[PDB]
This record gives sequence, C-alpha cells and structure tokens, in this order.
Amino acid sequence: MSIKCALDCDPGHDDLAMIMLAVYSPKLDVQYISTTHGNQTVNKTYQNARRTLNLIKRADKIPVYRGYSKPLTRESVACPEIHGESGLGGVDWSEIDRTMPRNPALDILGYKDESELRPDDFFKHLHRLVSAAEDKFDIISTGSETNIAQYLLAYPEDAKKIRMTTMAGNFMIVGNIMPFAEFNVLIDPEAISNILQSGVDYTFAAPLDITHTVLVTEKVINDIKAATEPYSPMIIKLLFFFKDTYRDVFGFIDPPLHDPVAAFHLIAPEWFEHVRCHVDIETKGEYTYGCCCTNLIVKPDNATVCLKLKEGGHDAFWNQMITVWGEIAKE
Amino acid sequence: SIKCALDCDPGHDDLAMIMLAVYSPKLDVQYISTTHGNQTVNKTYQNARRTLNLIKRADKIPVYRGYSKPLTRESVACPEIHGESGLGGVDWSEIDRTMPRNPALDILGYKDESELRPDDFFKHLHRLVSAAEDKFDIISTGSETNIAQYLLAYPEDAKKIRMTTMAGNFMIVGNIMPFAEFNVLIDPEAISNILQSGVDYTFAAPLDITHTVLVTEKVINDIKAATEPYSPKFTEMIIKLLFFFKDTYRDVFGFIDPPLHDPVAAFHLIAPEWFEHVRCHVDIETKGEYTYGCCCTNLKPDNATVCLKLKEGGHDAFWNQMITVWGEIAKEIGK
Amino acid sequence: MSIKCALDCDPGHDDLAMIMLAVYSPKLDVQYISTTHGNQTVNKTYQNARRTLNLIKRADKIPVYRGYSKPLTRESVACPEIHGESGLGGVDWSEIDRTMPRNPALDILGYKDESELRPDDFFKHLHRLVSAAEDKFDIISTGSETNIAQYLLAYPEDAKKIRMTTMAGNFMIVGNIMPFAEFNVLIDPEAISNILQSGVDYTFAAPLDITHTVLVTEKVINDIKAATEPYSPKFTEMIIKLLFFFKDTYRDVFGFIDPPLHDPVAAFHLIAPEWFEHVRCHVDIETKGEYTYGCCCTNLILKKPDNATVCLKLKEGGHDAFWNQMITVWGEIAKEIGK
Amino acid sequence: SIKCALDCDPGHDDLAMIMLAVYSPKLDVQYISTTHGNQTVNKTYQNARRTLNLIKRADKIPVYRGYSKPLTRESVACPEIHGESGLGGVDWSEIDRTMPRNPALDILGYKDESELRPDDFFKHLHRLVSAAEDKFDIISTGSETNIAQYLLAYPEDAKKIRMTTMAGNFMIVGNIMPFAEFNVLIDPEAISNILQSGVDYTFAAPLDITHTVLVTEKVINDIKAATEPYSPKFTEMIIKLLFFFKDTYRDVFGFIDPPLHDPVAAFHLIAPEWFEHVRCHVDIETKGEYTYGCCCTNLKPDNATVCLKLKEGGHDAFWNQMITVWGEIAKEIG
Ligand SMILES: [Ca+2]
Ligand SMILES: [Ca+2]
Ligand SMILES: [Ca+2]
Ligand SMILES: [Ca+2]
Repeated sequence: MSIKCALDCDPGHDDLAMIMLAVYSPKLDVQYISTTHGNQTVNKTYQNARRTLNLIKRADKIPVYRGYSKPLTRESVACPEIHGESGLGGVDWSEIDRTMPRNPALDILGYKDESELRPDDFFKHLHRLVSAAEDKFDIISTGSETNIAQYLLAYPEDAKKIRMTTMAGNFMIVGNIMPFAEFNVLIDPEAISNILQSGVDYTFAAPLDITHTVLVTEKVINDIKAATEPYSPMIIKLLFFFKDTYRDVFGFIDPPLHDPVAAFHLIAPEWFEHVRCHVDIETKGEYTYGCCCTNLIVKPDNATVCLKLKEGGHDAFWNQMITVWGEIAKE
Repeated sequence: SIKCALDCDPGHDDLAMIMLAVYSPKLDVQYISTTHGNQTVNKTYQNARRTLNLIKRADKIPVYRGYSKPLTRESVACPEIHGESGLGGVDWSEIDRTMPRNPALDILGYKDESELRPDDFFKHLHRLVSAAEDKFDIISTGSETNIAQYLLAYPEDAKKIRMTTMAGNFMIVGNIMPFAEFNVLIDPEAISNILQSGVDYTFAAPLDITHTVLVTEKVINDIKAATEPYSPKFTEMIIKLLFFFKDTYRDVFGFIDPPLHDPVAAFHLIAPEWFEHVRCHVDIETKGEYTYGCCCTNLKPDNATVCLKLKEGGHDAFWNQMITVWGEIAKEIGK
Repeated sequence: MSIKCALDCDPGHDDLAMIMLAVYSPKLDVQYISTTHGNQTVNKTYQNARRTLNLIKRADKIPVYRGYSKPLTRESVACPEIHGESGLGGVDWSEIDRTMPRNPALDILGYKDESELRPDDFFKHLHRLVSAAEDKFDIISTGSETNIAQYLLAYPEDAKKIRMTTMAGNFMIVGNIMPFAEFNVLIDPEAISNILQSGVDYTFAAPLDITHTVLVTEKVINDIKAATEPYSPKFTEMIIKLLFFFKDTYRDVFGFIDPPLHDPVAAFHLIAPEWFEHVRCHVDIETKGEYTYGCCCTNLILKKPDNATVCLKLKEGGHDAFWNQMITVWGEIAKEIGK
Repeated sequence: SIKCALDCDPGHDDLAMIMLAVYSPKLDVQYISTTHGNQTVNKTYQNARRTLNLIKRADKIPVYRGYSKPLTRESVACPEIHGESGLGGVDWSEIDRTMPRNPALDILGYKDESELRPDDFFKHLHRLVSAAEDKFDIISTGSETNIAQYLLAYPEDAKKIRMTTMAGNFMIVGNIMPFAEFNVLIDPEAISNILQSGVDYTFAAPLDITHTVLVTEKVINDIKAATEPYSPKFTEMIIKLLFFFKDTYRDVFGFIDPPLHDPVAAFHLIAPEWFEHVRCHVDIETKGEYTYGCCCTNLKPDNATVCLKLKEGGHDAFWNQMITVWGEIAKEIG
C-alpha cells in the first residue's frame, strides 16, 4: 500500500531535501512536481526541482510543472538571502544541467519544448488524479500555495477530494521573515485563506513550531557522511550553504530543515501531535498579513495543526532522512 | 475590420452587446467567454449561446465558460435585475432545443460541454494576442475575473492587450452600492490587477455615460419599425426582453426607462470618435468595508483612459447603430 | 421660544457666513463657538471666528473656544486652496484685529490670557448646557467633528441629550476634495463614526447634495447690495470680496461658475426645518478604505438600525427662503455697522 | 528621587505595581490615573483607591478616573483573569468603609467623586511636565488611552514625557490574542499615536520578560517571611490576591505559576541596570482583523526602546525589591 501524491514547492534547499525524501520513500508514489514563486522566480524553482531530480537520477521519471509566477493579488517577493541568486547556491550545477533529460511533463502536455510551459499546465493532470482517488488525493505543499488556489478557482468541485499536507505557518512561536508570520503564508495569504474556505482537508503538518526543533547539527552531518561517503563522494555543501545563510540572516547556529517534515507527516503521521481547530489567515493587516490565528488557546474547524513531534519523532525523522540519502548515494 | 473577443455575463444588456458586436461589420468576434456576475457562469454560458442561436450564429462563434467566482471574494448574483435564468421575460425552450454544437468543443477536442473548464480560453486568446500587429481587443461587460486569471497565467501578454470595458462610475454615484458599480465591486481585485498589469485599459462606458442611454418608448417604436416588417417573432422577443429589463429597473432603482449599459462598450470599439476621453490614474478600492470597487481618480502615472461623456450626436449614433443591427438580425431570422 | 445652540466650525468663508446667520437670527441663541482644525490650523480658525464676531460687533458677547488641533487618529490636512493662508482671504483684517475685545471665554474659564486656552476648555460649558436642556441641546457643526467626538469620549452619557445639525457628506452625488467624500468627513472619519454610534440625534442637514445647488449667483449679489449698501458700503465691499475670494478659488479648483455657500444651510435647517426633505437611515462611514475614507454609505439608492437623518433636497421654495433669511441678516449687520 | 505618575487598570498586577512604586524610596508618585481595561474605569478607580487605603496612602496620593473606552473601538473587559470586581480573592468591605476622601477632589475643588471627569488629570500632568528638568516619567500598565487623550490635548508636551510601560510581546506570542498582548490590543490606536508623538517610549516589560517572572512557591515563602511577623492579615490578603491570580492563569493559559507583569515596569524606572535594552522602530497593527495590537519590529527611524530580557541577577533583584516593599507595608499596617 503506497500513497499517490504530488509535491508543490519552491526549491530552495529545504525543498530539495523534501523532494529527495518523497521520491525515494517507499511509502510515497510521487506523480508530479509543480513549482511556485517564492524563494526565487518560478522559472528558477522549476530549474531547481529538475536539478534535484537529475542529481538523484529521476529527472526522466517524474514530470515537473512550472506554476504561477506571482501571488493572487500581491507583488512577488524572493528569498535570495537564504537561498542565493539561483535558489540553490553552494554547488556547481553546470554538469547536472548539461546532462539533463527531457522533462516527462512535455510528453504528457504534447509540447515541443520548455518555452511552451504554462502555469495552469498541471491542472488536467491533477484533476485526473483527484477523480481517480478513492477518498482524497494527497498534495504536499512547501512553498506559496498560489498554484493550489489557482487550481481550486478552476476546479472548485475538486476541493472536497484533496488532502493537503503543508509546511506553513507559526502558531505558538513568532515568525521568520516577518515578526508574527512565516514566509510561505505571507507571500500569498489570500491563497491559503481561499484554500481553508474551499473544503480542502488541510493539515499544518510542519509549522515553525515543529521545524525550528529540527536542526542540521554536526552530529547530523556526520551521520550523513557515514551513510553516503562509502557509496558516492554535494549534499553536504548544499546543507552548508543553507547553514551559512541561516546564521547570517537569523543567527541560528544550526539551520532548521523545514520542508521534509511535511513529507514525513504523510509517510509517518504517528510521530505527530494533531489538533483540529479554526485557523484565520490575516489578509487585512499592514504588518501582520499571513499570521495564522487560531481559536485553540465558535467558528467551525477548518484545519488540523501539528504543534509538536511526539518524543522519538526527531530520531524517526532523521533515520528516515539518512536512509533515503544512503539509497541515493548507492544509485 | 477589428478582431476582438467578448467577455460578459448575459444579462439582458450583455445580450444586446453580443448582437451589436457579432453583426457589426466593423468587428470580427473571435470568441465569447462568460463570467460570473448577474448569474452563475453556467447560466451566463447558456445565455450567451441562446443569444447566438437566436441571431443564427451559435454554430460560428466559440463560447467558453469561464471562472465561477471572484479571485478572493464570494460570488454575488444579480437576479433582481435579470431573473433566475439571467434572461427572464421569454421562453427559451425552442432556442435551446434547436441549439447547434459549440465550436469551442471542436477547438478543444472535447466530446461534450461537461468538459468545459474555466481556463479553456487561455490558449485561444494567447494565439490572438501573439498574432496581433499592435494589441488584441477585448470587450468586457461583466466581472473581469477571467481576464485577471488570464494575466496571472500569461503576464507577458498584458502589454499586447487593449481592454474596452463597461465598468465603474467616476462623477456620479454607484448602483448596487453607494459609490461603486456592479462589475467592479464583484471582483475589485481583478480590475486592480489589470490596471497594474500593463494592459491598455479604457473605461469606455461607466455609469456616467450609460445612465444617459435609456430604453425610452421612442427607442421601442424604432425597434418595431426596423424589425416588425422582417420578423414579428424577433420583435416580440427583443421587446419582451427589454421590457423585463424595464420592469426590474423600475422596481429596484426607480428608473422610468432602464439604461442599456453593455453595448456602449462595443460601440466604443466600433466608433470611438463619439466619445470624450481622458487619461488618468485610476485606483480601485479593495480595502474599504463599504466602498470596495470604487473607481478613484486623480482628475502617480496614468494607467487608464476614462470616457466620461458622449459627444453631442453620440446618443443618436449609438441608437442608429443598434437599431440597424436589430434590423439586420430580423432580416436573417425572417418571417 | 428661541433655540439655544452652539457652533462648531473651521472659518473658512462659509463658516463666517454661517456664524453671521446664527448669531443674528432671532430664532437662535448662540451660547458659544468652538473652533476646530480643518481649512486651517485650529489657532487660525479660532482667530477667524473672533474676527467674524468683531466685524458683526459681537466679539464681546459670544465666547469662542479653541478646540483640538488634529484628528483622533490621523494627520491634519489644511484646505488653503479654497480659503487662503489666513483661512479668510480676500480682505485686510488688521483693523478688526487691532480693535478686538477680550474673549468672554477667558472669563468663563478664569484665564488670564489666550495662551492658556486648551482644546477641552469647552467641555464643562457644553455639559451644563446639555444638563439644562429640556429635551436635547443643539450643536451646529460645519467643520471636522473632532471636538464633539473628543467631548463624547469624555462625557459619553451626554450623547443621548445632544442633537447635531451638520454640514457634512455627500450621498447621491460625488465628493469634492476626494472622489466620493466631502472634506469635513474625510479629515476625521473616525470622529463622525464615533458620533453615529454614540446615541447622538444626528442630522446631515446640508450634504453636497443640497449645498451644490445653493450658489452665489449675480442675482444674489444684487440682493446683498440692495439690503446692505444703504446702511454700510464698506460692509457691502467686505462681504462681497469674501464671497468673491471664495468664487475665484472654487472656479480655479473645481470649475464652478458660481460658488456654493455650504455651512449656513446647516444653521438654516435649525432655523427653518420645514424647507428640507428628510429621511431616516443607517449611515456607515468608511474608515478602512485607502482612497474612500469618509464616504457616507447608505441604502438610499435602493427600493442595521437607523442612526441618522439625511436631508437630500430643499423643498421648492427652499432656496429663496434660504437667501431671504441670509440677506436679511446681512441687512441687519449693515445697520449695526453703519457708515 | 524620581517624580512620576502611574496609569493603570487594577487588576492584581497593577495593585502589586502601585505598592512597589508608592513605597519605593527611589520614586515619588505624584498621582494615579485609572483606565478602562481589566474592568470598567470606574471599577479600576475604586481598585486603585483600595490599594492605596490598604497600604495607608489613600489620603496622600490623588487618584484620577480616566477615559472609559478606547479612542475608536469598543471596550473589552478582562474578568476571566481578575474577576467581576477587578480585584477578586479578598473581601474589601472594611477597606471601603474606612476610605479617606480622595486628594484629587481637593486639587479640583470638587464636592464629591460624582464630579470626576476623564480629562481632570490633564492640568496636573501639564504642570509636572512643565516643571521637569528633562522629561516627566509616566509608568503605564493598562490601556494607553488616557495618555493618548492627553497628547491630543497637549501635543507639545510629548517631547517632555518619558513612558515606561508594561505592554506588548516581541519574540513570543500574545496572551488574549494569538500575537498580541492585552494592553496594546484594547487600544492599538492609542499606542500608535504615542509612538508617533515624540514621546520617549520604553517597552520595559513585554511578555518576553514578564512570562519569566513567576510567583513560585519560593516567592510565596519569602513574602510570608517578610510580612507575617508584622501583619498576618496583610499576609493573608496579598497571598489570596496572588492565589486568585494563580487559579485564573492556570485555568485560562495553563501556567503552573502566574507571571507578575506590571511591577516589572516600575522596577525598570527604579533599577534600569538589570534590563537589556535596544532601540528600534515599532509598528503597531491597527488595520489587521485578527492581529490588531501586534508590536511589529525591525529587529524607518527608531521610535522606542524595547527590553527583551533581564540580565542574569535581574530576577533576584526584582524579587528582593518587591519583598522589601511588601515587608515595609506590613510594618505600617501592623
Ligand atoms: Ca520551501
Ligand atoms: Ca453585464
Ligand atoms: Ca466649514
Ligand atoms: Ca494592568
């Protein structure tokens, strides 16, 4: 029993880790990747998704769609201070690029080349998956949720058959890029607000509440080397670029690894605390847009929030993650 | 002859506008996309097709069914002007039963209408925009959700699009809300996106103009004069449609004679010489609790043309154009 | 029966006309004038109120208070493009200033001099009037409504005993200084919003809907001369130059041929309400809009509890009744000023 | 000795703060103004007077009754932390019966309390502000409506006022709303006006600090040690007051030991050396639907000082100061 899903993301060094976990995890069957604006322009995140796939020798298997370039009703805002100009700083990609297979999505779409990629391309693919699902189709979202909101404006009747597992928000701690809000929400608050009203089964699987406790320590670096060096002398430099920037910008000693925890939730939900509640997304605030405001501490519930991993959860997460990195090294 | 597309929410005004645009020799209608507004987008789709079939063009013009709701707000129907169907006042059962297949299904390679999707029109419009020598012309007389959706998908096309709209109020107050007009206030974010996109945008027919363009009794008799001799049934249909539209406008707004809004937009593309025009910066209120959709002007760089008035002669030129088309349709429908 | 009232205003050429009508009307008994920010700084509108009174030989009778210098939660915004730098352009005030009596308000307050004037001075005065009223005490407001809002934050229990007659807003036509809103509301929308929630009996007596139809035409000019020239040629010169300064600016900025005279219509409503159409309704004041703050939004195009009366039109006859009242007062002032 | 005024909404914390400020030798309290918040301003007035009478000062310190509602919003009481009276946990009937006349009535020339008006304190404060060598010190631990009202009346006095406040949350989340603290969110426009006015404004005691300042068991025993030998009844009263405050904080927010918020503000004026401090630009959310009153910082010109933490030693210094005052009050009550 393996779970069909799609990934929506903005790679992004976290997003790269998340793609590795999701694609190589036996529990998941990734149907496609759609990229979004966020960290970088959606053209760069598209490229970075493909690079990730090619590195792990899957760029010829998984279709990658290039989604929307800006939020519904706001201006784009890149995050180059964590991720670099390319969106995946710290490595030379020139080889990975030159040896890059054709994107399977072009075949699904019947396109000659990438210049024909359009933001809504993924719609028909996802609609087939949603139709085929016995209960609900699973999306893992770890960037802005513009793409999914765009989709549900086009296919509103599909909302009730979609389950979203997201890295988004902050509830019991403060924000990152703004005082009380998290990057993914605040770049398109209207998107998430639309989704939470749509009838989607929505889980905040990995808010900052969890992910700020999931740090790439030196012990984690040595366990990666232990699992990968014997098979394949990139991943380290990538997590180190991500380390230098998080120290530079936020004064974290060890950087949090956000997005994979979302994928981990779909793989292994038993390791997560969960509560149902009503989440309001601030869209009107001048300085607080994207705040995730909850009734927990009487509007109906519209979401599940995971505030903490059960003890054991951190180790379960790293075990899962080191294993996948091991398998990729073998290949 | 000017290639264009129509975006609309029929709607009795929108029906009049489709007739003018399709039969005007100056225009070449490439497609019709329908939007939410007056009614659900499924009803406005149906009503667009009905209009086309009545005027014997439902087999020529492709009709797309666009988005069912605004970008970030709830839908709000206008059944108190237009009825439950969106085109009250007539029995459509014949026009429906004798309805040709929609040419859009052929372009799209679809078996049937149940496969129509809101973004279907995108690729069609992109080809038109690419082919245009200067800019491609869209006439918009409903919510501008569809065009905003399009420009989120094809942002680089904005600079090659020219929009001619029935929207807004500038120097007079609103209709459905105190200071705002229906088409803007149902999706203010849409129009706001458009005005920021680089589109060449013209407020061709705000309430400022259209409230002076009334279906009087004189207008009704000139319609009969131009149509009865060729097609009594068409006369019956068009008159009952404008009368339903009359009763409701009296009921809801206390107008003696109802304004005919949407055709004026098409008239602008046909015959711009009859319109006053000024360039300015338009801000759309999106934050106001009671004033969202207000068109606020500096009368900040210019982002729009506003037409505040017809030149003297303009009203007669408009009605002549409109009566002529109704005459031509009567000839085709026959006796 | 003569009606006790207070004036709140920002003179301002209209406000000057309104003070003349109110002070000399036999139907009204003006207890005080409080000035507010708006047209000019509140210190200038204070001065201009006093000047008006001194011109009409009443600066020693009517106390003038100097109210709040800025809105509750927004920045001040002067209107010098209609009114000039002084707030009362078009005449030389240097004589009227030199011969200026002590302000009776200083006596009520027990103040040595004007340097002690404070925005909330008028509060205790108004509270006594409100307490003494049999039904409600009448305020005529023709500037920002900051002062009254400030008062009701201090004396909230007095709201139910206050009746306000205002020159404010636009309902069935568009605005002046912003597309859909009128100056007096948009300079302090929160103030009016507080008032409409407070329990005050509030009347929009003179929106732009009415006042844009109340123009200083040539016929009006000749009737002023007829009523004033025989008694006081200089007063004729002064009042005309004042309405002419107001004419040049309104033509310059808004392309009016003949300028509207706004604020006196509010006072006229208290004098003679029979000349006004009136309807009760719910008015929402836009406070959140970026470009539309101060809009007066109602149900009134179409066919929440009522919180206001709106006067959309004068009854036919109303314009002439207004000018008769106004020219009579200008006549009486001419008699008193003399040659 | 530092001349100051207290603005507050007692409130159990506010009561503790009044005790510290009035009995601290470093401070000279000129007056107390009460505000809406925890309870109606009439109740917080009463509670301020009660506090003063308990500590035998109700005949010395004038108490003004300020504004009953925010500038542009509806009042919102906090009876779930503080009770119906605003000072639950004890019987005040004796303290009330034996209550001296309010010195403010004498300053104002008023027959009785029914004549108290929200703006009464204005002229008093203006004299203090004028007399100050540099700036006059206000300690604010409720809504800041009164001070905002004052600065609308006396805008030129802003540059001569220094405010030390218990307000806000910066690096942690809020209490009564997800990302905002009670005192700010009940009148965000007030604080926003103040930060634009030219006031020297210090967030001396945000939740960042006060959530680390808990009434533990050790603190309870030090209170008994300092007070029981002089005044058993005062011991009973102060303990029941902190216990009422304990039960409610556990009930509502699941705190083991309740934070004591407002005195930390007064402590800052007494002893600023124990506080970390940084200058920054604070924006107050006024437009947000669910986030009004958020203190958003650039951590635009600086408009405030923020104290994010006590220096190590600071907690003990605070409690020493606080236990000492409670000791001295016990001596006087007997
Ligand atoms: Ca990401
Ligand atoms: Ca329409
Ligand atoms: Ca005025
Ligand atoms: Ca307090």
